[PDB]
Order: sequence, then structure tokens, then C-alpha cells
Amino acid sequence: MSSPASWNKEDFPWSGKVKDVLQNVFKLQKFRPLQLETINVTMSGKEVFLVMPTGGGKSLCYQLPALCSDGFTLVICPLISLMEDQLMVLKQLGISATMLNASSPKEHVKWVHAEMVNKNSKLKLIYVTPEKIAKSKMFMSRLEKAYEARRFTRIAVDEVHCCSQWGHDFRPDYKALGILKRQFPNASLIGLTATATSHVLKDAQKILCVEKCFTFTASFNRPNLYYEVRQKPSNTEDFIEDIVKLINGRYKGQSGIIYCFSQKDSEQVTISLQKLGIPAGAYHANMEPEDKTKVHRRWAANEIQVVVATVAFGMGIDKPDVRFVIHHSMSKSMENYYQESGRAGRDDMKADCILYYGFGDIFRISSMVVMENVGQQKLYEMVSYCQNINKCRRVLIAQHFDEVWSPEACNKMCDNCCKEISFERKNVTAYCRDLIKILKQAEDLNEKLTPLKLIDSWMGKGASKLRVAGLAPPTLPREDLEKIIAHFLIQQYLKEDYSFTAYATISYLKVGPKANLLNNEAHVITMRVKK
Ligand SMILES: Nc1ncnc2c1ncn2[C@@H]1O[C@H](COP(=O)(O)OP(=O)(O)O)[C@@H](O)[C@H]1O
Ligand SMILES: [Mg+2]
Ligand SMILES: [Zn+2]
Repeated sequence: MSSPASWNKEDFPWSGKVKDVLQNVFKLQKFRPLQLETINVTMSGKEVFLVMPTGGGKSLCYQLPALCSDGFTLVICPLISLMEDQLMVLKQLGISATMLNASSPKEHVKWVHAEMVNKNSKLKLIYVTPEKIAKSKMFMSRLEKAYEARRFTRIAVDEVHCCSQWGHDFRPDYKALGILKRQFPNASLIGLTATATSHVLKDAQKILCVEKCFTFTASFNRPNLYYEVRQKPSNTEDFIEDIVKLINGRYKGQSGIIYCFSQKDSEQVTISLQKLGIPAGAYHANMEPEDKTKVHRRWAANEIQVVVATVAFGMGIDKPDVRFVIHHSMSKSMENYYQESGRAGRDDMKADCILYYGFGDIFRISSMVVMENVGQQKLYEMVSYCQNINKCRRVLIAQHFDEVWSPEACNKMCDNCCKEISFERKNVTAYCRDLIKILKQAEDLNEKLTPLKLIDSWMGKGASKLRVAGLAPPTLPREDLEKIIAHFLIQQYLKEDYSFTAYATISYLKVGPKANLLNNEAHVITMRVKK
């Protein structure tokens, strides 16, 4: 990645206008890190790639230059919901911008087509789907003339990782985008993404034919964020009571976000918060634009304290003063978790990131990500993070962001650095052999054991048929039995198997690949616990 220090200056020719447009049109007082550098590179007509976390402020880096340049900037965007999110903001600021998608009405397409070639048009930003480049003969016809008229002057590729089929949410239509820079070279190109992997970034640059490219990356470390993991109560009505007690005891009246696994969870959580006296409001990526705005302003007016989020792709939410982010369930991955929790403490004042870990969420999420070849591997990394008690949470998160994360000290800004505990290891070897005897007897009976069934059989309950004759129940509190089973799962003395029913995927436990090690009595399985 390039060094941006040589660009962090306000003595370029356009600096006076950029400063003007920032304060008087966008109503912002200061640039966030790498905003001015990226803007300066684009304004000199050079290619730049900006790696910046979600909610960092990447949009400004192509919106502002559009307003300080002639003609319009073409913004390639993967979803209509993202385009609408942008046009909502641009409308309130007084900026003329529009969008084009496959469904857009005849009257609107003819208007945009005319404005593109109209030398006197106010249109500064045209958002399109990659289908408008790949599969629309006429739009490319209007771009070629707009380039002829010196009006098509910049290209912005939002979520530029999508150009690589290695990067998440890849669109095949993004591979066609290389024609823009190749054939319309005087249009400068800026690529925005939150994903740091150098392989997806260098592949994207080849695809876009922009290999002569400045790459700027932000510090992904957010030192003002406090990371914490809490145990999730089995009873969901019990659970939201604890959430309300936590919000009232720590963040009374402060705005916050709650992330939920599902949309049904999202709205159920919303109404249970409203009944218990927390003004809440649900937000979803595919909501209609006029709904999204009301959630935002009601949030801004503090008519709703908490916004209940839905975590999957296309999130709107960002507010600068979010004091807490609660994850109702763990994320699908560490990379997802960092980004989602990262919406806290924009204002650079202290904010908390609360992750609620539940034994049952291991199998609920695992079953949902069956069709992602690495889904289970990424989820187990999240579980291991939840299970960790002896390491700084910031160290664990940083290991997923090698290139983009500073060694900078945590300074007691995570629960593991603040809690004054010591640890000891305990033997769990005989527990594992008990579980394997139960799982092989179930295998002899042609029976598949869910986690619930296995614990029951282990404790001496459930179907007598699945109980092993001589097994003495472990007589530990059920939460410790759950911690034991999850440890064996992550360590692969047990593994997950799946059943597909008419409406759901159901996870089952089976003997794991490392259980052979217990045939040698020398092998000892241990767990780290709190002393
Ligand atoms: N220099 C700045 N000062 C204050 N707020 C900013 C600045 N730049 C961006 N923002 C705000 O940050 C929020 C998220 O910006 P956005 O461009 O959506 O981030 P990204 O696209 O990187 O996810 C927006 O509400 C925007 O107004
Ligand atoms: Mg964005
Ligand atoms: Zn720490």
C-alpha cells in the first residue's frame, strides 16, 4: 500500500474549493483520516484505491470531487438499495444526483440519457448497476458521447472487491468494467472497499486495467471501542430483560444498535424492547427509501434510542454518536463482527461493543451457513473468540486484518484486559470418552443426536434407549456441560453433521476426526477455565 503522507496537504490547486465544498455543501468541519489524501489523488486525475472500514466515510471521497469537477462522476454500485441510500443523503444536501437500473421507467431513462450529454446539466453523480455497462447498448452509447462532450470525467467503483470472484458478493458483471478505464482513459478511476486482502485488491486492479494505482489503507484499529463478550441466557424473554437492564444501567438515553441474526429476530426484539420501555426501531437493507429516512430522523431526534439491525448485506445505519453496539447473536465471521461492531464511536469518544455468546447459536448459525464452503470454519473462529479468556480481544480481531491493523496497545479497552482473573487447566478426557460411547451407541441404533439429545443422554435423561447402561451422569451445571461440548467441537474431538428437512437445516453431533487420539491412554484433553 502507498504512503499517503505526501498527499495530506491543503495546498493543491483545488484545496480552496475542496475546503469550501466540504464545509458549505456537505456541512462537515474536518476530514477523517485518508479522506483528504484520497480526494487529492483523484483531483489530480490519478487512479486511487481506498481501503476503509464500513462507516469510515468512503462515499465522501468520490462525492466531493464530483462537486469540484466538471461534468459528472459515474458510480458503479452493486445494489439498488445502496444507490438509494446515497441519493437520500445527496438530496438533503442539495446535490443533483440520479440512478439507473434495469427497472427504471422509460421517462426517467430518457431524461438521464439527455442530461449526460447536456453540457449545462446539474447532474454531478450518476449511479448505475454493472448491468448498465455489460448489458445496455444504449447507455454505453450515451457514455461515449458524454466522454466526447468532456462531461464523463470520473469513475467510482463502489465495493471494488466485487470485481474479483475471490472477494465476497462477487458479481460476474463486474468483470466487464475494465472497458471504462481502457477506452475512456481521461476519466480517472477510484475504487472503494472495506475488504483489505491484497489478493482481491490487486486482482481488482488488473480487471479494471488500473494497475498503475495508488492504494491507501486506513487504520482498522478503533482505540476508543471497548470489546466485551457476555454469556447469553437460554430463555429469550430472560435475555432481552438483561439487555434492557444493561442499556438502562450503562447507556441511559444514549443511542445504540442491536444486531440480530434474522429479520424475524429483528422485529421481535424491537417490540419486546418497546414494551419494556426502550424506544426501539427496526432497520433493514431492503426497506423502502421513505421508511429508512424515518428510522434515521426518529433516531436523530432521539425518538428511538435503539436501532435493531438485520446484519446481512446492504446496511444503512451509520450515526456518529452510537455509544453501544449489542450483538444479539454472534456474527458469521470475525471480519463481519469487526465491521458490524465498528459502527460504534464514530465521534471518537468511548463506545462499547457487546457480543452475546450462546451455545445454541453455534448450531443455529452453523446450519444457516451450510452452503458456504468456509462458513463453518469462519463461525468456529467466532466461537473461539467468544471462548477466549486469556488474550486481549483486540489482538484476536487484529489477526484477521494483518495488513491494515496497527500493533497499538489496547490499554484496558476490552474485557479480557480489564478483568483481574487467573486461569487453570482441568482434565476433561473422561468426559469425552463418555460422549463418544453415547455417540457410538446412537450410531449403533441408527440414531442422530442433536446437542440437546446428547446432553440429555449424558445427564441420564431423555429417551432411555439412548442412555448408555453404565454411564454415571457428569453432575456438572448444564452450562459447564455446554462449554465442554463446544470445546470438543472446536478441537474436533466432535464434529457437526447436518440433516435437511422440508423447511430447516438441523445440526447433529458425531464423533470427530481427533477422537482416535483417545485410543492411546497417554492422551489428555484439558480446558482453560477461570480460577
Ligand atoms: N469527514 C467527515 N466528518 C463527519 N462525518 C463524516 C465524514 N465523512 C463521512 N462522514 C459520515 O460517515 C457516515 C458513513 O459514511 P459512508 O460514506 O456511508 O461510509 P462507507 O461508505 O465507508 O461505509 C455518513 O453518515 C457520513 O455522513
Ligand atoms: Mg459505502
Ligand atoms: Zn485488550
